[PDB]
Amino acid sequence: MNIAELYGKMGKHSWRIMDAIFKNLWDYEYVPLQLISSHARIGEEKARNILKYLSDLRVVQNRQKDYEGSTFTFIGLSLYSLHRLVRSGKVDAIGKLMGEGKESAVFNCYSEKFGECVVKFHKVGHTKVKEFSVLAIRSARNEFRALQKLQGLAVPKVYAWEGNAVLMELIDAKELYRVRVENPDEVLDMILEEVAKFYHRGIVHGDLSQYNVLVSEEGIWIIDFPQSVEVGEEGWREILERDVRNIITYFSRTYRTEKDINSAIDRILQE
Ligand SMILES: Nc1ncnc2c1ncn2[C@@H]1O[C@H](COP(=O)(O)OP(=O)(O)OP(=O)(O)O)[C@@H](O)[C@H]1O
Ligand SMILES: [Mn+2]
Ligand SMILES: [Mn+2]
Repeated sequence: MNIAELYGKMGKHSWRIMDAIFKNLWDYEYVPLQLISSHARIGEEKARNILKYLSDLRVVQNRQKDYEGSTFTFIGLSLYSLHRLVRSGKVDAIGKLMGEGKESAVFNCYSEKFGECVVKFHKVGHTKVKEFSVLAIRSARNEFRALQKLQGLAVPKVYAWEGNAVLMELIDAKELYRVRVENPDEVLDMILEEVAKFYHRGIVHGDLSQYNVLVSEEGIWIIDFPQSVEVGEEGWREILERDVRNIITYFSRTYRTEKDINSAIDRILQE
């Protein structure tokens, strides 16, 4: 279904059931029916009926293998997170899907307070044994905190975070990947200067690339922070080096810009 239509099918008991799942995600991936029922203050038979219908609408996934338990689907977690944004008065209407990939779905929306914005719903974690709701939620929260810390720099203004959703400014600009520039050396230098300012604020982007820089005749913006780290966190320096190396390499291949990677890293790091 489309997200606005899905929202309109939800009654107050539906939201209560979703609240109950959300508040127990830290303890269980599949929240047991008994806990959903007791938290929602809804009888178990009724609770089960609501969860069946929510599964039919692709909002929850129910499993029975070891016990009767439920969790959100991506659609469901996004819907619930949207509901939190609406209830907090930060969003008035969800609008059209802007784009969706393996990592997120980004929707247009309108806010009386914030104007025409975007809400980005996080699909995946961006995190130990090296071999999903709490991880998508952690991605959203980390992105929100990074954007807060960087306010006043060339990033979107950030407005709210709930669940897997981050509400922020719509940037009218396209990915660098898609835009041929005639002053590539200047554009690269502006990106590197922004990286330096992030670092001064104690933030490393962690996925700097041609897909995460937006450009217009007006300037550049940098987006996409769920994988960001604080300076001091394990591997932060190598992660920063990678950001600098990757963006320089992009410019090297695309424009044959000559920029020394080691010097660029050292300049950033010294002050
Ligand atoms: N504030 C915004 N303004 C305009 N377009 C945006 C904005 N945020 C995201 N987009 C568009 O949506 C696309 C996907 O967003 P983004 O790169 O932030 O996340 P992602 O890589 O899909 O997922 P994740 O959050 O897990 O990294 C962007 O490449 C961009 O084109
Ligand atoms: Mn991205
Ligand atoms: Mn990403």
